[PDB]
Amino acid sequence: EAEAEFGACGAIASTVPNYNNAKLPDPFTFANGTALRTKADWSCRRAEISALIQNYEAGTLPPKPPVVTASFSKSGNTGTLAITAGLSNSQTIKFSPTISYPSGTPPANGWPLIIAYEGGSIPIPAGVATLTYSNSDMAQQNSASSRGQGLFYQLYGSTHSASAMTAWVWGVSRIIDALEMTPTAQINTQRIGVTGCARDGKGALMAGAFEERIALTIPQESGSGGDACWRLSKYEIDNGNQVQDAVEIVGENVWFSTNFNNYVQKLPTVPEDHHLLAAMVAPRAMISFENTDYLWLSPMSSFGCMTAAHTVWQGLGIADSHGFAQVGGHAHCAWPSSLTPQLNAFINRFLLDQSATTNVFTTNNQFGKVQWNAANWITWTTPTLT
Ligand SMILES: *[C@@H]1O[C@H](CO)[C@@H](O)[C@H](O)[C@H]1NC(C)=O
Repeated sequence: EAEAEFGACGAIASTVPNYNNAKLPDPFTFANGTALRTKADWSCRRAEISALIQNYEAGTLPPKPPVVTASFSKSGNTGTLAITAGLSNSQTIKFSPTISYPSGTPPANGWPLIIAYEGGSIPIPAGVATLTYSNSDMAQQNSASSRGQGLFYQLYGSTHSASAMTAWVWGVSRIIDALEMTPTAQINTQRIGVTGCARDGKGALMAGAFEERIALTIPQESGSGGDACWRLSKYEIDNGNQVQDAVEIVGENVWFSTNFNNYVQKLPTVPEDHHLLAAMVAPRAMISFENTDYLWLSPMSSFGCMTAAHTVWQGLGIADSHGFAQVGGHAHCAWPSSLTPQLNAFINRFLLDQSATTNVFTTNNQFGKVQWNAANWITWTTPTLT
C-alpha cells in the first residue's frame, strides 16, 4: 500500500505492536498479512525485514553520506585505501583499511576480494585478495562500557542508535563505495565476499545481510547474535545447556541497540528472528560454519535457525546458494581442514566463477540437552515463488 509515496514496496512495517509468537516468524508473510508469492515479493519482504531488525535489535543504519572520498597507495603487495566520509554538516571521519594482494598480473576485471573483519580466521585462497577491516575501530566492542564509542560515532554522534554491528556494516558499505571509485585498487567489485569469526562472525553476517553488493558471506562460529536464533537459544538455556542468550548478550557488549534490552525477556513479541536476518542475504550466497564443542555458541539454535533461513533460498529456487556446516573436534576459530572443501566450493563458485557444486547442509546433531524438532519451530510451508 501507499506505493505512490514510498515506492514499489509500499509502506513496509517497522513495528508489529501486537505480535506474540513463541515459534519462528514466518518469512513468507508480510507484516500486513499479505503472503509472498513471487520472487519480486522477496525483495520487498527483505526491505521490511531490514526495517524490523533495525527497529527491534540493530538500531538505525544510516545511508551513504554525502561525502565519500578515497585515495590508494601500494607498497609491495600491500595496498592502503584511505577513506574519508562526511555529513552535510561538514563533520568527517577517516579510516584506512589495507589490502593484501596476490602477486603478478590480476584478472582482466580485477582481483576478487574478501573483506575480513580483523583479518578473519578462514584460509583465503591464493587468488583472492584480502582486505583487513578494523571493525573495532569503527565501533568499539570491549564490553557494555563501549556504547557509542568508535569512528562511526565520531561522525554520527555517540547517542546514535546504531548498534556496534550496524556501525560496522556502514563501514563495509563505505569500503565498497571507495573501491568502486578507485580503479587503481584493481578489485573486481562484483566479486566481494565478507568473513569474520566469533564476535566478528556476528558482524560478517550483519554485513552480508544488509549490504547487497556482497556476493558471498562467510560467518565463522558466530553463535548467539549470529547464525543462532534468539527463540531457540532461550529454549536451550531453559533446558540446561550453558548457551549465550539474548538476556546475557545485551549486558556483555554493544553488538545490539539499546532498544533490544526492552525485548530480551519478551522474545515472542519480536516480529523477527535471526533466520530472517540470514535470509536477507538471499538471493546472494552464504555459507556459515559452526562448532559443537562450545555450548556457548548455542549449537542446536544455529542448526534450527539456518534450517529455517534455508527455506527462503529453497522458495527462491536457489537452495545451493546457502550452505551450513557444523562439526566438532577443534578449537574455537581454529579452521578444521575437513571443512576446507566446503569453504572452497563456495569461494570457487561465487567469487572465482568456477562450476563448483555448493550443496552443503550438514550437522553432527551434537546438541547437548536438547534436540532439534522442526515441527516445534517452523510452521510455514515453503512456497515456490514465481
Ligand atoms: C503489504 O505490505 C507489503 C510490503 O509493504 C506491500 O508490498 C503489499 O502491497 C501490502 N499489501 C497490501 C494489500 O497493500
